[PDB]
Amino acid sequence: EKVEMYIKNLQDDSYYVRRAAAYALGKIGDERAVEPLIKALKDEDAWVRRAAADALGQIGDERAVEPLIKALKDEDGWVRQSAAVALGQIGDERAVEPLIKALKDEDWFVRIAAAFALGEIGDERAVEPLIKALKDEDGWVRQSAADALGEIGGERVRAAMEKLAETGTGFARKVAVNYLETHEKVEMYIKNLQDDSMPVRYDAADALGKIGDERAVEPLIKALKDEDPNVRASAADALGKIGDERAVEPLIKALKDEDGYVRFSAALALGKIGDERAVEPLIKALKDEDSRVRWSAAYALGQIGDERAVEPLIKALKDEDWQVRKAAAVALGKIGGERVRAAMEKLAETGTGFARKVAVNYLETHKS
Ligand code: NA
Repeated sequence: EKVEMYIKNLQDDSYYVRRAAAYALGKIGDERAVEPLIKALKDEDAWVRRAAADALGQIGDERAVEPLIKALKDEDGWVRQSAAVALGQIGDERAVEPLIKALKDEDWFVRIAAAFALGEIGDERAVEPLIKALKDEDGWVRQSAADALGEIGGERVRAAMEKLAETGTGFARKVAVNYLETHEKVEMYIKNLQDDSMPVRYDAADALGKIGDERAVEPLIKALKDEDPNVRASAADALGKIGDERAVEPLIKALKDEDGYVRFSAALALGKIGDERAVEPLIKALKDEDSRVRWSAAYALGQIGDERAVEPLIKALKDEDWQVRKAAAVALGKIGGERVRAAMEKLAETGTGFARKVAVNYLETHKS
């Protein structure tokens, strides 16, 4: 209930309250705040855009990716840097080619952020550009590419480190020689899913989801029954990104978890998967104790597009929570059947307040 003031305060005329919203959404915000924070990225204030990138990466939702890739071409250097670090933290491979370009950014601190990003994604296409980055004019940029080659650490790395220790000059040489003096991936993380330490399990689920390999499905389904709810919810998100339809049934079981964040993550995942069998259980999740879960239920039913949620969403237009209503209105928009039209005209004439207001609007939008 702190979140919704900030979400609304994201479109406020004042540029001082936009900043405090974005700032706070960086600390508190969750998946509900990405579509708004994605819009915040188009602001006039560079502080609002920056803080919005900062938060999108902290939230870590894949929808922020094509937007943050455009924010990499922002006029403000510190907004470019935020966009780079955020793509870093989301771990989506589509950022790699444009993060490589940012590796030659006019500003030193942007190059550092691009190097770090490329390190954290661990895609191998960055190894050569990263190796070329060791000869950058700025020592700190060179140092950041060193650390990013370390993070990736493939055989492509060791290959380039050998060639450099054999042949290179200056810092690049120093780095390669030290590399030698001190010294596939999916399978390591699947094993880490079964680790005793909780952070190792969590990070494993995080990792497998970003990687997106279908190997990880059956082990992540198992992590849905994890001791710890943070791990439980990470494995659900990861299953959502992977998109493998084998998680559908065990995800429907996560819709009845003790933890609200696991339930929330399970529903968002089922909408991404888009399988019809989530419709019934998601409909029953629009009546949840938790206003986040009720939101995710509407959103996912939006993604799925099945007409059996029309009236449960109409009902959801009168939810106590503001943005659950907003989500249900969006969802009826996506579905958009001949059914939805007829429901909306009834609601135009007989509705009250918010539900009436969006029933009127829907009808205005769908005319030509
Ligand atoms: Na900022």
